[PDB]
Amino acid sequence: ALLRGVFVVAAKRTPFGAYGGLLKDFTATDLSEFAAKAALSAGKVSPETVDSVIMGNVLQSSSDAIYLARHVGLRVGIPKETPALTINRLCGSGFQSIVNGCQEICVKEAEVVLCGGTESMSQAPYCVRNVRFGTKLGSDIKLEDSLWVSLTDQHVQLPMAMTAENLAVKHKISREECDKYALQSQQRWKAANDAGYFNDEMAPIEVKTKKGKQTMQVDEHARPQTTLEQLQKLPPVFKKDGTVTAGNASGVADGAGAVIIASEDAVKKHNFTPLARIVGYFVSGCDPSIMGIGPVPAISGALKKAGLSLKDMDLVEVNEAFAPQYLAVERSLDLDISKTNVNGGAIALGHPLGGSGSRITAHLVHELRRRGGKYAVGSACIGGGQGIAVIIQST
Amino acid sequence: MALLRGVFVVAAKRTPFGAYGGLLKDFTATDLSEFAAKAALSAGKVSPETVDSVIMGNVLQSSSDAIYLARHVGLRVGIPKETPALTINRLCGSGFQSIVNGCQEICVKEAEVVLCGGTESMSQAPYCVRNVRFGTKLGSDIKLEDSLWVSLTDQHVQLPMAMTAENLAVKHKISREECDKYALQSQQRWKAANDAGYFNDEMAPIEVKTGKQTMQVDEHARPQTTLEQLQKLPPVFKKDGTVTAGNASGVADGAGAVIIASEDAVKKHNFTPLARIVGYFVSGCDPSIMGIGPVPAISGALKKAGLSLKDMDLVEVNEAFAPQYLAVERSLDLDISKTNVNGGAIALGHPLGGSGSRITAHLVHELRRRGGKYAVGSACIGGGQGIAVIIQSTA
Repeated sequence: ALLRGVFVVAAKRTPFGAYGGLLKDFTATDLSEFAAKAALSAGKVSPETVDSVIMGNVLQSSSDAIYLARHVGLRVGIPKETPALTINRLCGSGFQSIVNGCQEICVKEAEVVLCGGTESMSQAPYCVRNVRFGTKLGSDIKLEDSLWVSLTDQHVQLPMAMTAENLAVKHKISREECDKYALQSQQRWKAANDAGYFNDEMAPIEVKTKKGKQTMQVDEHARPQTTLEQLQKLPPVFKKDGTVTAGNASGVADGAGAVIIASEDAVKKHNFTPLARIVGYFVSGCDPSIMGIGPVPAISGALKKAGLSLKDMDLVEVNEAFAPQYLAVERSLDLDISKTNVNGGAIALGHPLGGSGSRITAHLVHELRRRGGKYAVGSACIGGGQGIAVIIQST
Repeated sequence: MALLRGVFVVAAKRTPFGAYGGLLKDFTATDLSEFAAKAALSAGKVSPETVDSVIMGNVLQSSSDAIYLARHVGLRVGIPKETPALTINRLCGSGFQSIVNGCQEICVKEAEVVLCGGTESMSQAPYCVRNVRFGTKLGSDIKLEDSLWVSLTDQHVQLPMAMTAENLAVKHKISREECDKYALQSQQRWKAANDAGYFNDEMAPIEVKTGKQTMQVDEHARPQTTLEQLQKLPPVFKKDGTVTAGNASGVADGAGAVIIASEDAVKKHNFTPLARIVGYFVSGCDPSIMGIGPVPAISGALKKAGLSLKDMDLVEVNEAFAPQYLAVERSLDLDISKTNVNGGAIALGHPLGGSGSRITAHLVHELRRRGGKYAVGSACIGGGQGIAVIIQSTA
């Protein structure tokens, strides 16, 4: 039960770029700026009204990274007196920014919070470690790929994909079932995109092509000519006879979102248009070896706190990190597929780590309204063994 | 604006601070945070099973496991896997900010007991190779970019941190001589306090290699410093400037851990409280003079707590640069006999994420040693912010 009412007054997200694709030259700061500017504009929220900036970002991937939230705030015209915070709850960061914004409003340290999520995975650097203070002749120094090493949880020494294979084994999910889920995500993404279901949320970006400047407004990672036959032919990537392939895992990607939230007092004072109310949220830890299950206790705990049941949810979103991971969650919670990831997910449009939770939230806000539904919950598993969920109510 | 629930410090520890390339260089920021957290758990007789949330400040990701930091710390020190873990970045203020986030969580009843730390390994800051994933142009000038060095410039205003301090020196008419005398005083105060045992209760000693020895003294300090030696140093960034290597804080390695608890938790678990958190405040300011952050931060925090500067028995203003500190002292008319009484970052260094945790932990213990009632700790924040936290000693 939130101590004060907290309302979403704007929600936008960039198109998601493929790894090395159309957005590769924009930093995570840049992408976040683009989403935030679009949100301010779409909500007719004056920057002057923003009291706090909170950005989710996981992997620092530019020379200006440590300043990310502050630079976004300043670039979009929010006053210099407004403070700025960057947070990291890995894959859940896009949802977490909103959770921190809710807390600030609820203890009356803010009235209006810009809560975003962003990631540029294309920009993840190579790191040279241990050479500041001399080297030993004959040592084995790496140009370490900061992205690749970050996709292994060194506490349990598992790649994220292997934590998904664990769930495939535990929940009896076959390779065939994973590929069918992947196909459905592609189909759903395609249907939704072509129907306009991403129009209200989309923050188009001007990009360079060999054809000159163009407006990017469609997700680049999506593969709308996918067939089950093609997916069946892909080899498992991490495990012999495993379930996880390049076709049924989420892609590495670039992207951002921005959700602006406000107290009731602020909505009235500034004549904002509330689009949803934040009803509840929950963060839980879980076993790092099966981190993909995070959404199970996170959704359950959030529902419990809000006094709601899964049957009350018109929409559920569970971030598609890996098909077998998602399917495990579907089976554990007995989710109704007709109301879950209805417009595709990260298998189709990618998983920019910090950005996915902002996109999911922004999508739920607009899609819940489009359907005339009452409640939705968005969630993500989190590398290292956490989960997060946020429940919204249409206004 | 009182905290919605009482929040009490039940443990506060911090590691010795290591010099750049010094005694702690092989320990990751995760390692240092683990050490401080383990020392705090022990000092407060807090069972790891009682901790509901782990929040760690860390600024510059400097190890291959960095994105998982808070989660790994929590798991390594025995906190249950169900307890969630967040890493936050408000640059130089991060060590104070972790505590502020913990207060918020307790106040909205999402936690009862929070482990709130701050950590940095600046020795491990990598060199980054950028823009080589997707091909290079023959004749491009690829750098092994020093991630630390580039992070010490705010690219929004294109100023090294030291140049923002020169701006304050010009604005407030602070001479080079006055900066060097402030620096000498910090070295003298550090030395007197260390030898008197005033860092004993806070210190979380670490076993290091030399054979094995116990490190329990700050390594950056230069206790034979003289005004003449300082007078000979050249200004580093500005012709005839005030900032030198001798009167700026040093790059360093270190961490701290503060455990906070609700009143209910203190009573339920029979904790003995060391201080109560009375208030805090975060403010933005002009990035070109970011060092002035503590002025609105302290003023705002005092306002919210219903206190005045005269009520403070101790004030801490992180010593990022002597002229930056002196600009704060002048703007608020601080009493030097109650401000940075036991030295600061000029003497013992500024591990970005760790300084705010050390300051807090130092105030908790030093306030009790003096028999005082209130103290406020603060830091300027690169990019143009300030943070302050006020404590009250508790019987």
